[PDB]
Amino acid sequence: EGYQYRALYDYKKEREEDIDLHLGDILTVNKGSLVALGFSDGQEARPEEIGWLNGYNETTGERGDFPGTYVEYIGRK
Repeated sequence: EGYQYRALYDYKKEREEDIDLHLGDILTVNKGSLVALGFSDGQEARPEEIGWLNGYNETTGERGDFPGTYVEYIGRK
């Protein structure tokens, strides 16, 4: 069970490793990604506290990095 987020705003990628977010897009992030960043204390539910995340854009079908301040925690699956 990875964590799911939803875009609040459009983000245009910068680095080669980023991805584009469009308003409404749904993304999943693997739990291991957050663990290996030292994120116990439940930051997963407050992504703006994380800075950058890495996951899969369920909507566009791409993978890469994206700002935590652009998304909204919607649960898990």
